[PDB]
Amino acid sequence: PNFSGNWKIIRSENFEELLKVLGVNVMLRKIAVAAASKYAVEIKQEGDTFYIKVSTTVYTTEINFKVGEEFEEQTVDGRPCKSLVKWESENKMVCEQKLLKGEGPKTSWTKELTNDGELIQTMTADDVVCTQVFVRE
Ligand SMILES: *C/C=C(C)/C=C/C=C(C)/C=C/C1=C(C)CCCC1(C)C
Repeated sequence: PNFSGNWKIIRSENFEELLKVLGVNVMLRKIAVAAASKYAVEIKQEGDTFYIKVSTTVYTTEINFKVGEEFEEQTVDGRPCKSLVKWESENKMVCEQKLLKGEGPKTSWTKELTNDGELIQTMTADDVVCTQVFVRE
């Protein structure tokens, strides 16, 4: 497939519950959920190599990886982790994360290109899954 594009969020579910599992207190949880309303994802994909830029109104960060090659990024609540992406199917990838320091919930994410031109991203902490849906700008 080709994940490349400028993606704008249209739907986000269970994000507060994910942040709660991660220990974020309620006021900052509500503020974070609001910020996810302007969540934008820019993807450049060349074969198995991905460049991903995640941005909100006031913050931007870049994730760079090749499928099957360990890299370092951060968890959803900002702790540094070692990550490894693999394909699950033609159009879906899954990333497993390992904390560099300390303990914490088991975290992962996925990206999927649907047949209807949507990008579905999920973020997981233990039993709670946040699902977010994007369309091309
Ligand atoms: C492939 C896509 C990835 C790894 C995206 C990761 C996105 C995040 C860790 C987003 C985090 C956010 C917050 C911590 C609060 C504000 C809203 C978000 C969703 C941008």
